[PDB]
Amino acid sequence: HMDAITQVPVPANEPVHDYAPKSPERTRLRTELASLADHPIDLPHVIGGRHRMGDGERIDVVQPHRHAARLGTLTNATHADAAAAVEAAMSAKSDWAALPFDERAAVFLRAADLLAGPWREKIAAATMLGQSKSVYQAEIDAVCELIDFWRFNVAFARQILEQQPISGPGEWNRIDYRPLDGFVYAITPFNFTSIAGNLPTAPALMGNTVIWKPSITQTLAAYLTMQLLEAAGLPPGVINLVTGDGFAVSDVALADPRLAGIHFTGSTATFGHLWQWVGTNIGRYHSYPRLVGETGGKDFVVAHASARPDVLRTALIRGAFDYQGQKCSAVSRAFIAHSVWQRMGDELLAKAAELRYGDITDLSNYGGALIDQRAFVKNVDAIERAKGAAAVTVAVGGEYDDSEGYFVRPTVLLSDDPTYFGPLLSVHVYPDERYEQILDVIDTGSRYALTGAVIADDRQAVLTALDRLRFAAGNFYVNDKPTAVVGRQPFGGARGSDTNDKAGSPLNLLRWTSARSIKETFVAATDHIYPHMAVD
Amino acid sequence: HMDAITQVPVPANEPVHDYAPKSPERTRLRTELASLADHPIDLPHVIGGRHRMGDGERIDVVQPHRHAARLGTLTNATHADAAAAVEAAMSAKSDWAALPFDERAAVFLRAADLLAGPWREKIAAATMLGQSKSVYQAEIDAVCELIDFWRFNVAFARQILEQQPISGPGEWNRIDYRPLDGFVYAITPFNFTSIAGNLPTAPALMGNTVIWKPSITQTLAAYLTMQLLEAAGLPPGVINLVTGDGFAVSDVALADPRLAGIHFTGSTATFGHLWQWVGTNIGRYHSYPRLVGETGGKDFVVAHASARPDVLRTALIRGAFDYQGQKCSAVSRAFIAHSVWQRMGDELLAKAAELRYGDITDLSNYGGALIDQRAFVKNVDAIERAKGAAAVTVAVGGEYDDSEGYFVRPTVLLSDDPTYFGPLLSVHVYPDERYEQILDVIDTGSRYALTGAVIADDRQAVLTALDRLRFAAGNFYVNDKPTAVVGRQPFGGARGSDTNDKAGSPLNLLRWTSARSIKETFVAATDHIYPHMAVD
Repeated sequence: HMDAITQVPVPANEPVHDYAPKSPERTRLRTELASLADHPIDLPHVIGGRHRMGDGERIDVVQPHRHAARLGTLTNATHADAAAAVEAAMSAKSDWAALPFDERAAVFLRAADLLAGPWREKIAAATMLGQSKSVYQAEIDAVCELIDFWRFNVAFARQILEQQPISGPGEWNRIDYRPLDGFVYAITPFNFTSIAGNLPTAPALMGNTVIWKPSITQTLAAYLTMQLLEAAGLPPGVINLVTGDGFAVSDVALADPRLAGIHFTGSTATFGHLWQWVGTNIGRYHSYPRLVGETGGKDFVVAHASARPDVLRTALIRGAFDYQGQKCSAVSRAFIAHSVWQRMGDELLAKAAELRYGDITDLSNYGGALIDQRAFVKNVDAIERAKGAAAVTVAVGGEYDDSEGYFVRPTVLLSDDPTYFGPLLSVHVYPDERYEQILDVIDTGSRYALTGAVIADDRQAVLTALDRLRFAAGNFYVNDKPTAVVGRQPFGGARGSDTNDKAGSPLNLLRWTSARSIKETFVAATDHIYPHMAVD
Repeated sequence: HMDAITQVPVPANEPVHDYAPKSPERTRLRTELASLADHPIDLPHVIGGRHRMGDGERIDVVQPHRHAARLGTLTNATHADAAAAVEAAMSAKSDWAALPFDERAAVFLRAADLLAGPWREKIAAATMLGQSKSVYQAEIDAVCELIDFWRFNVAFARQILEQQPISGPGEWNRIDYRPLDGFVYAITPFNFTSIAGNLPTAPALMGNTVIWKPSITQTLAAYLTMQLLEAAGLPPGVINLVTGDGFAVSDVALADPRLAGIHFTGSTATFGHLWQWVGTNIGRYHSYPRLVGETGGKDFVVAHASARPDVLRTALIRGAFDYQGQKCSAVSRAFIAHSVWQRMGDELLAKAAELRYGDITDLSNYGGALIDQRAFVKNVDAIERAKGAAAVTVAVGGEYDDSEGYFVRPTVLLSDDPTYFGPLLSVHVYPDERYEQILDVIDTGSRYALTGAVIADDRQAVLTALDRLRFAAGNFYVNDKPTAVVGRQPFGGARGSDTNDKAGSPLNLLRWTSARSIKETFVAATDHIYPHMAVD
């Protein structure tokens, strides 16, 4: 019980550890890698706080960079598993929604500190092993970004709660940010353990309960994230983790009239299917279900003649080849001025040829393998089309081999013509004086453009890019790679999309509330007659 | 050209004039009433700044309280009219979007001052004549609320523009609030000239262009609102007014791939149809169309035994019978403690019997007539069912006559059982000690509950209501009628709805933007190798 107007702690971005050779975090990390790799586990559903395998098909979760080494085994959620998860959520709702905001918020603040200290290398290592991330890719995602989501969302939520109306003479107006009426269904992708953890927790923070269907290949880190939340004090049933491919989960969840929302990040196909199904079942729902999320895109970089060669080269390598090109937004297409290409083209090809992809438990590797067979098969396909296509030459890489892991080499293609996820970069070399025409082409070809960059020291060039490409991409970068930290690079989304409300601003959290106005009038009228009515 | 970080003027609610007998605004108002009533006009489409009648069916717009007296005549928009309106919008876009925010904002600030002074009684009178509003109902809507929308939206927009991200060391992050990519389609209802004007102008403010299809019976005030905006400097084609029933407009607009959004306020049926059509055509649109709006609901009032009788009586009269029960949210259902009913029941019935509905050019009348024949017919129907129903008694009123105007008398019904737009109030008298059970019943019967009130001096009672009915209604009032001024009673919406983004907060304006992040890095990496990669 309390008489207070409280403040939350002030958030700041969690520092990124380097895991350099003499560093203690590197030691701790090795212990965790071994411990997860040597001791594979069951990966169960977590329903109403009960950890339980179910009766559906058993599916192994392995190291993509070494697919014979198993990490755990999960069961594909059945209809009964899903139903139980929905009921556990509905059943925890009332006690969770009744906790004051500060107590709900403490759960996520505590989770963030646990992740920052004692659980840090455990969660990073699980992300490395199951998703094939280098320790760098893991630290910025499973650690820092997830910590920042939790600490910043607590702060964004608190800021929201104090957005209050004007009170005129004689009255008091107030706004109450209620949670939604039923359960929220969260569906998370493979490539980010931060997103996976944020999607179900952001709505939880606001007083909602959740079913969470993580991606199969991310399930080791998802399960450890669940345990972490439990250790932070998350009450049983507020978030309920169902494993597998999600088909039997959606069957149940999209048919329940209590579905209040879906929080999704993944492919546009999957999003479209969800969107259709909800539309088809719209008559059954107590509330209009809120569909909130994010899909992919591919990214361009334009280099002007005034671009720095070393900056461009680096931006292209990291941008195309960090996490094997599997970030929600990897550089696929680069457009480089001819004279910049003369200065850095060979070095780019040379460094890509030397770039080491392998087992990420060897920390000298730049990166790992693709996530699974499907991904491998899509990349082989794309490389063989590129070999067959007249419009395109394989300048470096193009090799692949799935016998140890799902490995595809960093590949650079030269295309003459300026018109999936994987380590493929297409480069088009354009004559210096055609800068602006290249900006038009990009603009004209920009349907699923998520991010863009310009590399240019020249201020006029930068401004022309910012201008002409204003509507060609939702996030635009200058003299760096186009690939986003909480609090710093919010919003975006692909061209034509309705995604200002995605993870990373207060707008996302509002989607998990239904605000009401409350007006008290102190001395209201006691005669209904109005002044204009008097005679005469 | 400018070097400045500017501020907008600070908004405050426009004061409501009383039009009392000696007042100069009353004189001015009479001049305007005569001038509009004596000189009926053509009511044309306004497309690309050209005022033009079209070739569709001619439809008279009359005084509902005196339907033989015509006010103007419009033409039902054809497909060609609609197409021309779309093209005029697309064609004005580029110059409007390129105006700096302050210049776009000046248009609406200027409009607001014109409305507040020289155009004031002209727009109020047009709202009185065509929509059958008393001068009070007109002043709070066509004048004050519309002025407040414009001045507060300019201020909300400015607040939005300064929501900016954190910049870490070595970088500069910024957010750009872009307009949307195609045109916005605004569709406005009969009962508020403020809403009618706000729906197309709010997105305009953010840099968008618009087609506006006002309701037939509101078209006189809509057309004068268009002229007002022209006088304030709104460039031709930024908003394009098409008259009629909207069918041929929707045919064209929902089939155009450039449709970026719909801004709607009206019935749920109409909303549902729009929503289906857009869903059906979703594959044709360049952008995902944003559907933003508001629908109706009906309102409850609960009186606790501790309620003030004079306050309750007044709240019920005004709440049920202001604007003939045709506000988006009129009181329909009241639940009154038995001992409060003993003290004020007869007076309520007596005052409702004496309440004067008539020609609103007679300023002694409380109110006017229903809006049109359909409305009249729905109310006759509802009164005849109430006569036929066992569950319900007509205690006062129930009379109707459409021979001069569409007049229905204030009607109070007593229902024994606690389970359209018009002047009908249903009253259920419950025993004092069953307060909380009545709160459950209300909660249980609350699908399309838009607002609620409690009348109670007792603080425990008030708090119990706020609690138990937390999720039963989106706007809740204490010791007043449940019927909202800009800046003071935002948000709300009906139960289960997704309408935090409705007119009256900054959230609405964000819906008419697509924010992008822009990051400049000053000294980006020139080596792609990461620290963890060093040996050993």
